[PDB]
Amino acid sequence: QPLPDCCRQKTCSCRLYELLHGAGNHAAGILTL
Repeated sequence: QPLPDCCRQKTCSCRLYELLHGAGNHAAGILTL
Protein backbone atom coordinates (compact mmCIF):
# COMPACT_ATOMS: atom_id res chain seq x y z
CA GLN A 1 0.00 0.00 0.00
CA PRO A 2 0.93 3.66 -0.33
CA LEU A 3 2.97 5.46 2.32
CA PRO A 4 1.62 8.15 4.70
CA ASP A 5 1.33 11.67 3.31
CA CYS A 6 1.48 13.49 6.65
CA CYS A 7 4.74 11.63 7.30
CA ARG A 8 6.22 13.13 4.13
CA GLN A 9 5.15 16.71 4.89
CA LYS A 10 5.24 16.15 8.65
CA THR A 11 1.89 17.92 8.95
CA CYS A 12 0.23 15.15 10.95
CA SER A 13 0.50 11.58 12.24
CA CYS A 14 1.46 8.91 9.71
CA ARG A 15 -0.49 6.12 11.41
CA LEU A 16 -3.57 8.20 10.59
CA TYR A 17 -4.10 5.97 7.55
CA GLU A 18 -3.98 2.82 9.67
CA LEU A 19 -6.92 4.16 11.67
CA LEU A 20 -9.28 3.99 8.69
CA HIS A 21 -7.34 1.16 7.04
CA GLY A 22 -8.21 -0.92 10.09
CA ALA A 23 -11.53 0.48 11.28
CA GLY A 24 -12.78 0.51 7.71
CA ASN A 25 -10.38 0.37 4.77
CA HIS A 26 -13.22 -0.32 2.34
CA ALA A 27 -14.74 3.02 3.35
CA ALA A 28 -11.89 4.80 1.57
CA GLY A 29 -11.71 2.30 -1.28
CA ILE A 30 -15.38 2.73 -2.15
CA LEU A 31 -15.70 6.44 -1.38
CA THR A 32 -12.71 7.06 -3.65
CA LEU A 33 -13.61 4.59 -6.39
